[PDB]
Amino acid sequence: EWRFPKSTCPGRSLQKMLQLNPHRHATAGSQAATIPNREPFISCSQDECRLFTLDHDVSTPGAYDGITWEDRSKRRRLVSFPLGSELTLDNMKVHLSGWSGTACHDGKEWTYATVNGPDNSAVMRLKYGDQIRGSFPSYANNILRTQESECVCIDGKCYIIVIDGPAGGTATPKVLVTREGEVTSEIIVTGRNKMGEECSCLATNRTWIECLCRDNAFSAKRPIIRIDTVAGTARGYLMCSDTYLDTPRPADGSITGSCETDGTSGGGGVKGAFALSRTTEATTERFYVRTVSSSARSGAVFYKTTDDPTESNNPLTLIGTAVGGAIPMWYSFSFEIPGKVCDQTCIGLEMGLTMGHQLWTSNSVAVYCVIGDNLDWDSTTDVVPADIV
Amino acid sequence: EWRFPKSTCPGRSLQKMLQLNPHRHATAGSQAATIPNREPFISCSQDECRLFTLDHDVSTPGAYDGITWEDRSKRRRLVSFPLGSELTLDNMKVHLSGWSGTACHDGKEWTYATVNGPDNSAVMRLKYGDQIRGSFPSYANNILRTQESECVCIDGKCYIIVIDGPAGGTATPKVLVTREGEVTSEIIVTGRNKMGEECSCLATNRTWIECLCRDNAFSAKRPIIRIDTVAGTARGYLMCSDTYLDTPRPADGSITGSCETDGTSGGGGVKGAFALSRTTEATTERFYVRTVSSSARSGAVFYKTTDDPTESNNPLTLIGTAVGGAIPMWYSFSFEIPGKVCDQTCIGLEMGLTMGHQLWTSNSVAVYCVIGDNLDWDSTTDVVPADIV
Amino acid sequence: EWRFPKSTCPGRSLQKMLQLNPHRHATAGSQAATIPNREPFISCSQDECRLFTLDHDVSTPGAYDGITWEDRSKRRRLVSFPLGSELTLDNMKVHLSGWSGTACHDGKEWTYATVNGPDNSAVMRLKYGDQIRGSFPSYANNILRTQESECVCIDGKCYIIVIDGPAGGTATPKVLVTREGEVTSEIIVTGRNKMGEECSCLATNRTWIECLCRDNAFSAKRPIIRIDTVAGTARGYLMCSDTYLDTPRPADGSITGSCETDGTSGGGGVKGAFALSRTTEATTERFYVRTVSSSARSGAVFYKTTDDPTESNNPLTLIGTAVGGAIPMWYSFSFEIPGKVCDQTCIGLEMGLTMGHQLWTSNSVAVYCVIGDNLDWDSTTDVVPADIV
Amino acid sequence: EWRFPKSTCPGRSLQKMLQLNPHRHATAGSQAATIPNREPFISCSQDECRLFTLDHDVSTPGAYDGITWEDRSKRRRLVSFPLGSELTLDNMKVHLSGWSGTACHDGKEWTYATVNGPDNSAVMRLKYGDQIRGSFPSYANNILRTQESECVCIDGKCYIIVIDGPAGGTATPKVLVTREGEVTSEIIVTGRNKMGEECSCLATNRTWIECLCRDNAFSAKRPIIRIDTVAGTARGYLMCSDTYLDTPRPADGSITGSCETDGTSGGGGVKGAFALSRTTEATTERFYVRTVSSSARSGAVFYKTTDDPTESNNPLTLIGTAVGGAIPMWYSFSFEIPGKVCDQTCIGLEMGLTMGHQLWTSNSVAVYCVIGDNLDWDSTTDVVPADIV
Ligand SMILES: CC(=O)N[C@H]1[C@H]([C@H](O)[C@H](O)CO)OC(C(=O)O)=C[C@@H]1NC(=N)N
Ligand SMILES: CC(=O)N[C@H]1[C@H]([C@H](O)[C@H](O)CO)OC(C(=O)O)=C[C@@H]1NC(=N)N
Ligand SMILES: CC(=O)N[C@H]1[C@H]([C@H](O)[C@H](O)CO)OC(C(=O)O)=C[C@@H]1NC(=N)N
Ligand SMILES: CC(=O)N[C@H]1[C@H]([C@H](O)[C@H](O)CO)OC(C(=O)O)=C[C@@H]1NC(=N)N
Ligand SMILES: *[C@@H]1O[C@H](CO)[C@@H](O)[C@H](O)[C@H]1NC(C)=O
Ligand SMILES: *[C@@H]1O[C@H](CO)[C@@H](O)[C@H](O)[C@H]1NC(C)=O
Ligand SMILES: *[C@@H]1O[C@H](CO)[C@@H](O)[C@H](O)[C@H]1NC(C)=O
Ligand SMILES: *[C@@H]1O[C@H](CO)[C@@H](O)[C@H](O)[C@H]1NC(C)=O
Ligand SMILES: [Ca+2]
Ligand SMILES: [Ca+2]
Ligand SMILES: [Ca+2]
Ligand SMILES: [Ca+2]
Repeated sequence: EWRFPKSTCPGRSLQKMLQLNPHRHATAGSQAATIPNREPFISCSQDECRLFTLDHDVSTPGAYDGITWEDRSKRRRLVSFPLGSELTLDNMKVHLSGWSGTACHDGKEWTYATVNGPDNSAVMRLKYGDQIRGSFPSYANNILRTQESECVCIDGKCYIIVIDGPAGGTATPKVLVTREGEVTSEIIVTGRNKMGEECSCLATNRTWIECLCRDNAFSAKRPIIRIDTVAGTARGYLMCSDTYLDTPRPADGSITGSCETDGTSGGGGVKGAFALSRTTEATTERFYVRTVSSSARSGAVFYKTTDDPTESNNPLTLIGTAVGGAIPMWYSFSFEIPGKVCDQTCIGLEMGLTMGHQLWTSNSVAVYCVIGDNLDWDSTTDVVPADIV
Repeated sequence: EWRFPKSTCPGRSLQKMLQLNPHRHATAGSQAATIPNREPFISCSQDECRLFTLDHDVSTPGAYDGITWEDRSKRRRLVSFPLGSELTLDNMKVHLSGWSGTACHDGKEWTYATVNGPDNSAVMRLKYGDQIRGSFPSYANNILRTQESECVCIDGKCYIIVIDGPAGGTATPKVLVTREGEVTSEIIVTGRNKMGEECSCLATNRTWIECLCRDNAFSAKRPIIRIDTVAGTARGYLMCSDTYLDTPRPADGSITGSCETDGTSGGGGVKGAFALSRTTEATTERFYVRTVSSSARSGAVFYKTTDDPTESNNPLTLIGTAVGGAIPMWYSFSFEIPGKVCDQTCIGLEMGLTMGHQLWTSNSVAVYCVIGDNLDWDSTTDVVPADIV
Repeated sequence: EWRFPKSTCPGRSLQKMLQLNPHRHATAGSQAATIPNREPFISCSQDECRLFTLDHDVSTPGAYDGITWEDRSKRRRLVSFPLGSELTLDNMKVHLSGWSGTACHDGKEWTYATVNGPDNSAVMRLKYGDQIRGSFPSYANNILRTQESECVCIDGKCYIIVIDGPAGGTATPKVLVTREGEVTSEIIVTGRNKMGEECSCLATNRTWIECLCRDNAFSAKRPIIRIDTVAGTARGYLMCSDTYLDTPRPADGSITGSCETDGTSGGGGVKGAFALSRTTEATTERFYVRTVSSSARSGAVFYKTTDDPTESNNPLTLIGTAVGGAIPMWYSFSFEIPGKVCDQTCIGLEMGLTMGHQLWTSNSVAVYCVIGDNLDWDSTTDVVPADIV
Repeated sequence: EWRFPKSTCPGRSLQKMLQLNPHRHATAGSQAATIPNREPFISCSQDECRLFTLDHDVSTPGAYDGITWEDRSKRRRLVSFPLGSELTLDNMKVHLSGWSGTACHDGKEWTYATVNGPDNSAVMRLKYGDQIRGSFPSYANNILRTQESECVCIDGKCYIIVIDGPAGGTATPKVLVTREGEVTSEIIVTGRNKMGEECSCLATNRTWIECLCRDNAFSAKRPIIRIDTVAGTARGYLMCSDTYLDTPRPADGSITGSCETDGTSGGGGVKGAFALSRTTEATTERFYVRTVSSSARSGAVFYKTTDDPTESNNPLTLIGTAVGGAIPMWYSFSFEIPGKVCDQTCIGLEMGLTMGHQLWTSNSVAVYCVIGDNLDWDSTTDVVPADIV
């Protein structure tokens, strides 16, 4: 009936699943209406996985596709594609207008959520199946926004992290608890709770959820939020590892002080992601990604650890380079593929494609999952934005 | 088994669901065969919602798409798209030839209905699943025509409003009662019954239906038709509110006389729409739309009331502007999304796009549903018809 | 379980269902890969109807589409589209290579059949679901060929009419009886059996089938074949009505002699069609089509009769003109839409489109079904082949 | 429940099913995004058959499609199409990145497998439904590679042949045994086991599998591998027939020595295929293909035999020419269509299309299945690569 976390399929590394690269098909002579997009993620039911993303109400090639750099507009929508369908106009399914999104399947129906509206009075609407069942208005009136990756559903309840407030200062996250799309509860995040954008969330055992977030203002360490679904509580932490996962970031281990010390830099950031191995009682291994560059959104390197990331300052263990340092790599996202016997967690990579500042912008999506013993291959796009018609 | 009205999901305002905007993809360089269309509406089964519309047997760009301004021809068909699919040639499904349409799902099968034929001897055909099960010929031999929005099915019977007669004079509506597409009964509309085109209809409780119509000849007040499905009767009224909902219209409250007094103007009009909150016994709130302009089809403003619209001349309560006054806005339509626990009513807006008189004509469709506490955002198209190839 | 004929939904005329017109989308500026085709027909399961046709392994516009006039080649295939999908490359489903075809659903699985091979040694292959279960080689080694419309399945057995032999002389038809695609029996057609191409077949009651065919060599009267599925016998007749249904044809009633007298002309012909009303015991009304012109394939006129067409020379009763005489109209085909409570028979019209002799050739398909009391409207294409890119 | 081999539908020859030819639609004026590809094959579940192939992350026409000659890159993916859908961008479904592939359905879920990674450290990943359940790293670190045709699933276990090692020397094949995508066992191939690439495999009775392979280094005779699924053993043989099936090859019967003697030539080769008739206990007839030319990959000729191909040096019996000798014909592949009453085996032909060395490269796929008594027709492409835009 209801979705719930199982023990994960055994795996000791990350290996490539597939890649979607729609703008390979937007060159001279081509015959495709491709969908430029940003903030992609993947979410799955027991029947099918789907690639979700935020579009701009336009295809490429096309005269209007110059707006695709914008973060927020009346044009953007949360859309999705069956996973493995290329990202073309006829394959696209529109779910909700809005410019920040999340989605997750509870075992019976999809929940889709987007934020729509002006910056100072936006509203999250939650769609359950075909009906808008939930509505959650901005509480700090400064760009209400959510995960840009899948939410987590356990035992008929879904858990969504939202944040509202300045990009350059304190902004308090909230855990929304939904039931058939209705917001039935808000959970206050205690502990280290002054930031936490764009969380990538995965269940760590049968009843707990762990989210890896972005602190855009205070620290190059990523915030971590843990949710106890039985107690209905949430606590924020700062990831303690010397291997800082945000971009931009200082040299590894150079932040002086306790685990929860911000550091002197910390402005700016990017959505990050992780994967894991777990039994029904505990997570036994974690897998992390960060950029190759400590200053630009370029490259992707995988790491792993068997320590608790909220307690240990130990450096992470290098897995290898999944995207070379010369290749733009922007957001990454966590997701889980449910199975009848075991679950599997994965990391998707937003390989960015752009003609430049305030010009055409989109991506290619590469997917790696927890399986095997060594990284198999790195990913490239072989798309030159200059070649896009 | 059979569809029947449930209590609606709680909601105190209208908030945006999604928007379809196919002709964003018909610009120079684009690679899409988009479907120009008019009189769109949405109807849902428990499985899926669908966007229905009347096409012209052509795509845009294309050499033949200059006929898309015509109301009636041998080219038009009732077609549909899964809701959320963009309106392209490969996504389209053709149901019936004809130039006035409606459709509704009874819980087991779709009923589709169109009027086909010459102006003076048209015929409504009703398709149930894959078979044409019903046929209803013109009774006044002057453009038989129907709702251009979904019909209402209760307990295995579907209710369709048709009208026949002059656009500028008395034309008597009829309620057709269908069972598996067969017209089993005609219900005579008593009361105020001299006009009533293009009705948008919703169940007001377990057994009654209310339709909001267009009087093209006599009044800027909209006619309202109520159907008692148990008694098998229908009665027409004139909406009494000072906030007149048709276009063109005089200043609010300036019509002198009783609730049912026409007023001195009243020629012309446009299809209108409403939404509601209801329990199984009674409607508890109504939501209305009208244009911003009192003379042109431009803009869309939402209103609400807890009064009976056939009894109260009280002004409606402003919700806010859903489409700015500088933006063409033509038809609007009511529809209902059925759910397993509650139903939800919505209003769709036909945001018109045209190069001018007897030139290319189509639209974008924005959808708002009853949910939340304040209007979230207004809608735009950002399509300039001059840019369409 | 198994498909079997029910009493037909009540109806006293033919009225338009829909029309497919893919080459409206093949004009300058258009963005569609349309499928040029000939010999279309429709066949239905209880789930969906499908438009079948014979393609040429090409789309229009395209450099190779000049071969679309050919009757037989290694390029042609039996393909199909969900009924209501427009005839584009991405909507097409390929079933079998070959240049003469038929298909019918027995209640459990589709049977598809085509003839493939050279003129002097062609082979019919029969596909049941996904497997080729049947094979029937040419028996006269002179263009084995079949109905170009749906076969008829009763009680798990399907009935297919095939013919082999000269187009200008005696060619003996055979009734093939199939079970899960395997040819289990050949039925010898007795009586008037020297011709009978391209039969359109419908059940006339619970256990009998009637086929309306084309005599390409001897007569402007159409041959009729009746099959008794219980006895497993078939007998050929000549339609006796003064209203001769083939093209070309002499003036009505001018053939002198008995019902089975050929007449002095009779060379050439075209596939024809009929529809009917029936109970479980007997057919009570028949509906026929023929061209407007007695010499060219142009126009379509509907007729009806309550007489036995193998016994009565009475003229048929005019219903009206479904396609005007200035409009090319080639093949027509019979088909039946099964229902849970009643069945419905229909006639489809191949409205031909061509640039001329040995040039680009395709069609538009208009569908009329037995319902109502008067013909609703005639059909046009509004496609000028000169405009096709 | 689980898939297992049944007796095959009776048939004594090979006859054409269908052909897919997407690049007929890539000519001047055409409107299709076609998918250039190589190493196609077909695999079926009880619900549907699917055409699998290895793409290049590009469509034709398009600026990037010049890489389509490459064997291995970071661009290639195992993709599939419902069998009968033409090979266009919107019809394509991406399963796994990689440049050597196989897939097979066990009765419950699809298993997909590809090899990804650099030549010296590639990794096979196995996807079961939506999850990557298996991982198998290169064991000789010299281009791990697999069948390029469907694997065989019996009683919940699937059997995949892999090889690793030099293309010009000894390379040891391994039989991988999978259960829900997990590699549970490796079976050592005994006997003649120094080569065996690109095996086409079919069950020969209820419990045994026979694979027809390519020896790229030692012999023009094809290796044959038999798997006993009950004992869990595999043994390699050399096909003994004087009618040598590989290309290039010496004159028939001119290899001097025993059945297992290599011969003095033997360098180079091509993937080959066979089909069969079987009961639940034994194979009763085998059908083989080879090229017309003994030196180039051109043409296709069918043969048959009732002898054991590992024991008899008897020449095979000619069936006839399926593709004329002037037409390029590259890989061929075995596959089986499961049925409820009987199974059917088939051979697909990769009819190659290329502009030349290190230029655009793709194919057309023709399918022949075991049915009937004589070959019905040969196949052509009528695609001139010079005409491709
Ligand atoms: C709601 C919103 O606009 N979110 C922004 C996000 C945001 O600016 C930062 O996290 C600071 O708050 O940054 C960026 C980014 O690329 O850094 C993309 C996101 N765009 C979208 N999700 N449409
Ligand atoms: C059957 C028919 O032609 N209905 C007309 C409708 C009609 O003219 C008026 O209501 C007056 O009767 O007006 C208009 C309109 O835009 O005002 C569109 C509709 N077009 C279509 N439904 N095709
Ligand atoms: C097998 C075959 O070629 N059948 C022909 C058919 C035939 O020539 C006549 O009936 C005389 O035998 O005529 C014509 C026609 O338009 O008259 C189309 C059919 N074309 C196809 N079914 N491909
Ligand atoms: C893994 C790999 O590259 N396999 C090659 C294959 C291989 O080179 C030979 O068998 C020698 O080992 O040959 C060829 C070929 O056309 O001969 C295509 C295959 N290409 C692909 N399967 N992508
Ligand atoms: C999951 O982990 C948390 C934190 O360690 C623990 O409190 C909880 O009991 C665990 N749940 C189960 C079902 O073991
Ligand atoms: C619905 O409302 C009508 C009008 O007020 C009323 O007559 C009828 O009884 C109501 N139906 C139910 C089931 O309460
Ligand atoms: C169908 O009609 C035929 C011919 O009139 C007749 O012989 C047969 O009995 C009828 N079948 C049934 C079931 O009535
Ligand atoms: C299948 O054939 C093999 C080899 O001849 C034989 O050993 C085995 O017993 C056969 N299986 C069955 C089920 O007959
Ligand atoms: Ca930061
Ligand atoms: Ca009015
Ligand atoms: Ca004739
Ligand atoms: Ca060799």
